[PDB]
Amino acid sequence: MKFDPQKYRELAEKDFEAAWKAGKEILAERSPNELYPRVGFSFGKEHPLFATIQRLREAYLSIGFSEVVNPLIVEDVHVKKQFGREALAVLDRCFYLATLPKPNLKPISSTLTLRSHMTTGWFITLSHIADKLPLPIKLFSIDRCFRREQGEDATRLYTYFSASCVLVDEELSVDDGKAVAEALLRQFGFENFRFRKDEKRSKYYIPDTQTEVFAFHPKLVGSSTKYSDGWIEIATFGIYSPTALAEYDIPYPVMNLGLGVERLAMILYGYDDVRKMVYPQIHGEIKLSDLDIAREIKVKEVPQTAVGLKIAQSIVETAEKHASEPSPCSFLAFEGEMMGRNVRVYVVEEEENTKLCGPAYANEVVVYKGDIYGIPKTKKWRSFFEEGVPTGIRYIDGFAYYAARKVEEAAMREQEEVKVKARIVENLSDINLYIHENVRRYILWKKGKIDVRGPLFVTVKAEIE
Amino acid sequence: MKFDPQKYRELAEKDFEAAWKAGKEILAERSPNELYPRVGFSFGKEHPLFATIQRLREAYLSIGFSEVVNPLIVEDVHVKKQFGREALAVLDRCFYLATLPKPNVGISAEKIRQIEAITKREVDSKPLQEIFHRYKKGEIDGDDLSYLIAEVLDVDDITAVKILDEVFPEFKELKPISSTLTLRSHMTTGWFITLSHIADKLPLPIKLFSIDRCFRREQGEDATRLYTYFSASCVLVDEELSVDDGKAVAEALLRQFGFENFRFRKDEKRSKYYIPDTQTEVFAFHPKLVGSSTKYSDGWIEIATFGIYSPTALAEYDIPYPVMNLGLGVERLAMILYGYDDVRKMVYPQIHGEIKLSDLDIAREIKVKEVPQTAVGLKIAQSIVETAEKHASEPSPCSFLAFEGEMMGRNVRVYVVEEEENTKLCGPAYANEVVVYKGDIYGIPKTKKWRSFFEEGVPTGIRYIDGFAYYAARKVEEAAMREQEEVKVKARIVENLSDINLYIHENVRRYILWKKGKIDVRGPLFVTVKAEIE
Amino acid sequence: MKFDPQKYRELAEKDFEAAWKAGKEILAERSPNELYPRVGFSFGKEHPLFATIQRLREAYLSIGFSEVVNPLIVEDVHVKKQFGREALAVLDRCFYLATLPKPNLKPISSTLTLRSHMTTGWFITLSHIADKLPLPIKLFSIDRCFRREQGEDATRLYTYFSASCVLVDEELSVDDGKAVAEALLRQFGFENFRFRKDEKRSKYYIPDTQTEVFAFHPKLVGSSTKYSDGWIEIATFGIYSPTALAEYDIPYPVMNLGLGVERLAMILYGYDDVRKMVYPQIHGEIKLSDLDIAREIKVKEVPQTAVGLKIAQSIVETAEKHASEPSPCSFLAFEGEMMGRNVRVYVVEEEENTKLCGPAYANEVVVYKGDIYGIPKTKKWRSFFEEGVPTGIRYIDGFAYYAARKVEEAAMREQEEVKVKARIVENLSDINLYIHENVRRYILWKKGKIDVRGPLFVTVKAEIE
RNA sequence: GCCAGGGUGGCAGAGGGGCUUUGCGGCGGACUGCAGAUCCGCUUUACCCCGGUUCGAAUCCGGGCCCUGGC
Repeated sequence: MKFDPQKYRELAEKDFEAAWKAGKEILAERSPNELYPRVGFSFGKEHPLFATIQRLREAYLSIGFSEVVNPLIVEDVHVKKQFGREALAVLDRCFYLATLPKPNLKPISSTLTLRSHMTTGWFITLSHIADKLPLPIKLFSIDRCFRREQGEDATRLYTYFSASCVLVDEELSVDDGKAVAEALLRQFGFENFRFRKDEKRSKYYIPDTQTEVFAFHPKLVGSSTKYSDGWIEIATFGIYSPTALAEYDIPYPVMNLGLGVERLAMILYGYDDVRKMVYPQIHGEIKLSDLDIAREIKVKEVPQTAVGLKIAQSIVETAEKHASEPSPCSFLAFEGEMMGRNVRVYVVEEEENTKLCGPAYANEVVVYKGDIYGIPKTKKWRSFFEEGVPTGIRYIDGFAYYAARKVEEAAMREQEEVKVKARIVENLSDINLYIHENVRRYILWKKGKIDVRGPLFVTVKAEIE
Repeated sequence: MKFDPQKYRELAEKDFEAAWKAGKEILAERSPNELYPRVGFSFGKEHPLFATIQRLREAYLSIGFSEVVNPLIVEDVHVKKQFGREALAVLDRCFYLATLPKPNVGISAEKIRQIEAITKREVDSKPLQEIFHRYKKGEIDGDDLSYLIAEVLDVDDITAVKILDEVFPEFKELKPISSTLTLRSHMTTGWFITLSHIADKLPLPIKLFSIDRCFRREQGEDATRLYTYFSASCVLVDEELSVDDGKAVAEALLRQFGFENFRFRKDEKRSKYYIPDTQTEVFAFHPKLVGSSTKYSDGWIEIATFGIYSPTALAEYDIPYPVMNLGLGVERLAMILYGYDDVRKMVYPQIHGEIKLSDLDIAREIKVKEVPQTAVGLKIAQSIVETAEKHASEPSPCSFLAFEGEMMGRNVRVYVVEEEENTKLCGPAYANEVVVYKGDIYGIPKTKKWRSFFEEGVPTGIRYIDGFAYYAARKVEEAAMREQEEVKVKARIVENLSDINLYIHENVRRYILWKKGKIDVRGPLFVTVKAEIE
Repeated sequence: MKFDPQKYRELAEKDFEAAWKAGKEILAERSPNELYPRVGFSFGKEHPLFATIQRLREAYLSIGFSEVVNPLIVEDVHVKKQFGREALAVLDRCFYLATLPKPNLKPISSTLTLRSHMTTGWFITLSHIADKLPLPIKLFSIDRCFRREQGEDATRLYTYFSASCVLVDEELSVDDGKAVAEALLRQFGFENFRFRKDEKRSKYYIPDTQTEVFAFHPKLVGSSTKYSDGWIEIATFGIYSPTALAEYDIPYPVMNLGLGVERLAMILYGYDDVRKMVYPQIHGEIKLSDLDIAREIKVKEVPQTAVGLKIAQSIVETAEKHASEPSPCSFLAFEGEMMGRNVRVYVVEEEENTKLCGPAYANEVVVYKGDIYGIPKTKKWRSFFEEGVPTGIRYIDGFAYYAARKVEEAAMREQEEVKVKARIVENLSDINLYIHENVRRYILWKKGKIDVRGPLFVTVKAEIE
């Protein structure tokens, strides 16, 4: 609450310590569902694929390449100009575009295709500048490509991102490609590199320049994979063939290096399955932290008056010191007024030979590894309390709040007495607690469990006058 | 090299394979020092501290706080308006700003000055008692290129610097004089000031942050603490606030840095600028810390602290609303994120001897000293290695024509030979390769004995004969200039890189020494090359 | 509200158009203060100084320099080692550190100082590596420095940021410094550069290498300053003198370039005064957009029942079609029930020879240039309505809501009739609208004005039974 | 912060009022040697800082730091 500086100013002139202690007066008195962890801030989380793409942009810029957007939709003649004879074979892996013929049904294929690698687009782009800009020209682009690889999914996806670059200069060799790979890859934590000639020898690359790049990453040593030794194939490059360059009037050699983004991201963020990584929602990988679930556990009925609160608070108070006493037995917890009349609240047990409260009255609700537990703070359960996240709500706590608001309803109901007792807890409900239907569906989906049980056996009585 | 597009188009349209194969002509033939890993690209690295700060900026922004710059230099009265009597304990941990006073070329040093022969060094000029009085008025540092360059003649500080020393030992006396100005020991000292100008003129709630420097002495040591540090701080101003707002903020912030669980305890200090019982310490759990050798084996560490400003203190600046303040020590977070155990090594690696090159870096630094300056010379070298590889077992004596051709318009024939008898053309270590492994440079042969090195280190791709061959070719190449006719160069026992025509820049050599690394490049090369140039 | 897919599924199988139109049923019915622009999202805004610092880090990394942290607190002997004789003069501009002597008051100066430029720290840092790392060594650091320049503030501040770098190599010249400046500055939009020898010729730089850099920025041409021609002094560099390098055992020349951050930021974000830029709160530069202020304008009393709303809504409805009718005159606006009994709401005027509503009943509240206006939608005021931000709340709108909640209070009060009328509007209050005390203090501070006036003259009567 | 043993050259490790180890390492040179060695020459006379004792202290005494077996 807002306060007056003068008061505290002079009030502190008289007695500092008193002024200081007086300060608690400005603090807000929070009710159940407004207490941590039930209250919190949220924020967006980025996706591993796009984070990686952004890291790659930075890395290329770090070594001098300028960004470009290459043609994505292209006439199949371009693949013909680039692969030569081997072109028919290549086009098999591509997708062609088809359009519905404007009915004055059946789509009609055109001669347009989606690029299968960035290269199809690089030649077009280079044709307009390779002879008009100072050398060397260093361009890069991280964008989508489409491929019909076998037409499966267990091995590959239809669309993927290629983090690609081209280097145009008068004198080039396979060494420029090795230098670029190391400089790019070192920025991602790779420490050692090995290169081997790629057996396929594609016709758009000068014979024997097509190289496969292997890099070593410590993060992968001891990995539950064949990448256990730390090495993995991560990119490929080659020097474009004059046969292809010539079909675009490019007169200089061109070093092209391409790296598959999905694989890098998997390594950086620890994924084993590409699809689980880029499409987690679609592949049931949703996930909430224990702290998240704990925040969703709320008190259903809460006292609506400042009086109600201090009542539930008192109910709890006396049960924390007389849950032992033999029954029958009775105690007065609260005495005062609300809504216009005084009231007396009693914590009791009518049954013979037993204790006031059940042995589980002090059990606390705590989340651990996706499960919700109702347990006692015993050495037996320590690990749950220290590594999970306790709600700070006990069995009585949840009940008292219900009790209070219940007499509070009697007061406004014109009654004069109310009976509210609790016996055996079987779920969150029995303890005046709930979670939104979506979180419940979540926990089932994740095959989690809710174990909130126990002998509460606690009764409260009150008489309003 | 460049090529002709039209030519390639027309040859490719008819005979594709021929054109494709011919493409190799446009590639560059690289000399030894132009080959990977000897050539490379570089890039700058980020310092862990500043990296963390930028991430913290992004994290505070993502949760709705706006950036601010708070006062850093402040009168110590603010620590008093904020702590009350406890202030003295605080100020004893702070630094005060002291400054140097101006010297007096009068009164103090003039009654006993004009009572003696002032200056002799002839520069005479009229009494600049004024141009020297203005020094008690308003001056600076570069003002020296004034009362000299445009006074008693003499451009710049040629005689300006020295005229001072041997004429007025008065400047050499000066001693700094403290003031009441202090350097904030935590962001809080400055938040109050900043908040006094807006807590009541901006829409509530007000969410501001600042990640900046603070200063705080500690036992006068470095291994016990640092004099300056960064605090990633924030303030929340609203009508209703409780410790829960501090918790919610700590979690929303820390969760973005990989922490997953939090615990809060009351701070025994119970500092006066905070409402009693609100000063909380925050402990967080981070995976990277579990199983760690550190004192945080279980993954828990105290990462921040927060509280709610005492209305007693808010009043001193006329702030009418409660405010929550959370501070995070940046250095510690950086250590966790980038894996460091010692603050000092983390932020001051260069000064604390923590410099490092990777094996790959060292390999790149191993170059070939002597290299043929001719395209034919390179061919000559290539052929030497070639014939040396073909007839390395031929019993002694023996001889082989390695290369026959023209160089400088003077026919040449180079031979690989072995004079001595009872041995072979090439020594046993002729095919040894130079490889960098765990900081050392080794001259070794590919033997099951050294798999580890060739597999986990970085091969330079250069062998004893390769290095020697380049040396030789350059030699004959030189003779072919001295108008010579017969050249002979030999290699016997190898002691170091030098004996292989290999070298490393002097800084790299020192790095290796400093890191207690070694260079073991030895072995029996015993290879000879003879040339006849006409 | 949550709905059932099956219903809409089959319901759409019967008649799509009907299903579609039925969709409006799931939308939320928003009450006054929950309507745009009264509801919104916020987000953090970064400060120009720190944004610039971050752009500078990127720019240095873009050209190959690695980040470093240099010593900030230093023994004054280092300035002595670096400036030689000219050192006494330099120390005058520095700050020394003093500590309170632990009383078993008066601070005692030590021999420690704060660096006045990054250079004081570079030498220390370079001493440990210039002879142990491959050349060239390219380091940079953007951090704080302290200076007692004249001891004023109208010209300079005590602390500032230096965006600095060093380049260590065997062969260097003043040309390396020019190359670095252009590469760094081009990334900030500067297009042309001129260099002139700095007259001061500091002793830590090789004589005649200390250079001043001038750069041209189009953003500054036509600027209300002498920077009108587009040029401005933006940085300085030089090659460290062997005299100084030698005191640290550094055997190679070193190119050092430093650029003052505050000036760059001012240019990038358009500021004329350094202090107004880095300390806007302290120099009264707080600022809220019109849209922000509009959002803070809320309806004080709002009908608490769905019935109350449709009532206020109806009051408004009939006044929009009978504000003309001559008075005395009366109309029935609503008839139905709430809280347990039927009610009839009347919009009327008892006075003779006049109109039902005042001529200002339809005036709208709109914010423009920091001022709040109550005006009619007339060609005369068009520019205000098209360039400012209207609240969407008119004079009647604000009143009706009050009327409604007022009968709503009579219903629960057991009454049977209520009189609520409005005459002359003099402020936001008279129209059932308010703004939080801090926004009001804001508007006064910014010397803004509130002009909400006019003849409302509208009366409402109702009788609950 | 309270008990105790101590702080030596690049690394290692003896010793103990002035002369004084030593080993590794390293650097320069020599060697008819076909494998990772041989011989000669080599330092910055090394023992934290402030006082005290003394003709003289690294070695004796007091204090300030720094490492360790301890609460």
